[PDB]
Amino acid sequence: KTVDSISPAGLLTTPVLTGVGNDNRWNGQIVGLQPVPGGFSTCNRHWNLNGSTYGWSSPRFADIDHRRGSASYPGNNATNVLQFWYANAGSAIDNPISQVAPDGFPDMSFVPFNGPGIPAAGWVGFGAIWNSNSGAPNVTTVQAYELGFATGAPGNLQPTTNTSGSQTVAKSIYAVVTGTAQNPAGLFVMASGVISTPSANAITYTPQPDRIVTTPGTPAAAPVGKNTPIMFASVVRRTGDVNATAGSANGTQYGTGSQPLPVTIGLSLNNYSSALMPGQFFVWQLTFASGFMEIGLSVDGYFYAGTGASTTLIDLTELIDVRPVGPRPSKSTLVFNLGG
Amino acid sequence: KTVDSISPAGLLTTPVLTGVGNDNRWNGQIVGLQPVPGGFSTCNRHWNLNGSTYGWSSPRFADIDHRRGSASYPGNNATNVLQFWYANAGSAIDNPISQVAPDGFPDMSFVPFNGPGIPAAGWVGFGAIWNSNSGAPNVTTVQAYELGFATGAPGNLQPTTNTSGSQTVAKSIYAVVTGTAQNPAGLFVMASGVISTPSANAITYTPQPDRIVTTPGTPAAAPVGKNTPIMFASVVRRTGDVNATAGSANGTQYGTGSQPLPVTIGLSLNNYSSALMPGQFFVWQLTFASGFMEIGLSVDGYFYAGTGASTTLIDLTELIDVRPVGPRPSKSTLVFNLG
Repeated sequence: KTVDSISPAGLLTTPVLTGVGNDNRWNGQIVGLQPVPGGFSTCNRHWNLNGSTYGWSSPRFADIDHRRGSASYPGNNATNVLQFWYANAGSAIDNPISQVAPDGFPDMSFVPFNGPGIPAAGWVGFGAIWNSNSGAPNVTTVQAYELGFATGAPGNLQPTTNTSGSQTVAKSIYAVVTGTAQNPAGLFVMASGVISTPSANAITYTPQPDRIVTTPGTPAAAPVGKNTPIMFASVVRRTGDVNATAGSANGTQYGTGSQPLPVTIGLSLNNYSSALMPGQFFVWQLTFASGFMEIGLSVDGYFYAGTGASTTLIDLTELIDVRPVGPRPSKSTLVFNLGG
Repeated sequence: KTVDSISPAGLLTTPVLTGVGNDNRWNGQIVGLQPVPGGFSTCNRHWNLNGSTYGWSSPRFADIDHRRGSASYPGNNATNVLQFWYANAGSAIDNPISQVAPDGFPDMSFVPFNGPGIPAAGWVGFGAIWNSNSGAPNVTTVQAYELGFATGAPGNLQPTTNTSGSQTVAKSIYAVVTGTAQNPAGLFVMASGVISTPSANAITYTPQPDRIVTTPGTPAAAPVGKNTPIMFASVVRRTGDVNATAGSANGTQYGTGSQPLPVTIGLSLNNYSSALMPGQFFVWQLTFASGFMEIGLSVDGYFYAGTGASTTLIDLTELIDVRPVGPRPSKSTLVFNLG
């Protein structure tokens, strides 16, 4: 009957920002929005307004499991080494969405480090290596592993930007008493991750806009007018300091994803090809305790705020309620009557 | 709309059963419902019709962290041992809900084991040890640890049924070449969990109703008439076999939880004290490809189905849509028209 479509209004409600709500990279609670000027690209769990995506990783933090790929360890002695596993891009047969990666693989560029030094930034997760042919894993290798994308493995390792021509790498950061080198081998890494750090302090918000890998054919965020794109922050645990409660003893680490997961779940099923007229964005109205803000949502899944050329984190501590408004064009500047 | 709170027909819709929507113990898709004859009692992430919880563990799979608790190891040599951590039930000062357990600690009674033989079922997790006083975690000890509740540690370790008068315990299932013995020590365990199985063929759904720990003062699910309580299964990986896929090469392990997590997320905020008159349940109508089954939701937060005295797992593969019905009393028997 009549308009047999759904407006994109009820998926982003009041308790998505001051309560429950998680990111696309870690399953961390959203405490901030931080703008970036210049743009960024994310395509992992980023769903556009149609029923499609450009990437792997169905919206769920379950598991990373890969079966075929080569393993190695350096040194002539098979005692207290760093296990290094590699596969090429396009060998993931088990993933029904995209062949370029196993489901849940982090889309960051590998940093080249060697020796006993803990690497700065990155993506580490707890996991183990398992043999093929009705797999039972080896007992004497369970460790934290840093995964990512490289070129020229296992020799001169360089970070990669584009997924085409790249190869997925997985190097342990801690010592392990056994190292295998069998050609059929795989990984089993939990989906939720932490950030590896040399000492405490606070590196930067991770990722930076330039380190994020993109597949070919990805839509990029661009600042239109005085509006600029935002990125959702979450307080995540680190390896240099396990007790990273949001209090004293330096600023806690912030990890940033692209869009809220509730939005990814509620967008995946429905088609919104006519629900928002291109050239505009759908705008919500956040009301704090001492101000208010307008937040937009385009045809590509990106979120906009009219901060301009500022890189300051905006805290949803005093946020109370949101409210739908409708479509509004991109030439109109979203308001920035904040508490300051 | 400020008073006279709404009926809960919106928290359970059609994509919960055949799409997104996870469990309470594990983060997996709900592949079926299984009826337990006799009843059960889960009080970890359980919220009633009135908004209240009787227990710890806020509804989010984050991580498990503690600061106070002692670590020890057997053997005269500090090489290839099994670490042994314990703390008493009540030292969770940082927990703002209740003191009796740290946040995210599973409600599994401890299965006592000794030696290279891995235990039968349980809750293991990839984790590490860490020391207090601005201390980072130790590099050389990261392993899979099984967690639980014991009595009489570190001597004769016994499984525990009641949460009161107990102590939380954690020990490694594999070998690690180092052990620490400081009095202040703590865990860091990922919140997602798996089940350690020795031979791993068909086995048994975990946890059983005789293995779930309970806080004192819990409400207990009872079969009223022909309606039995049900409990939602999911596919969970095992330590013996990484490929725990729903296909060929052996039947799968079904990990079971009390109520779905979108239901707990939508019901941890709203209050439904006047929405449903007690003594009845809010019944829906699931429509499969060849039949229909009615599922009721009581005031305790439990789910009821009229399957009878059967332990057959009902597969949600052909389920299409869910239409709400509303309030219906406990004397009425739910239908079980199945193909």
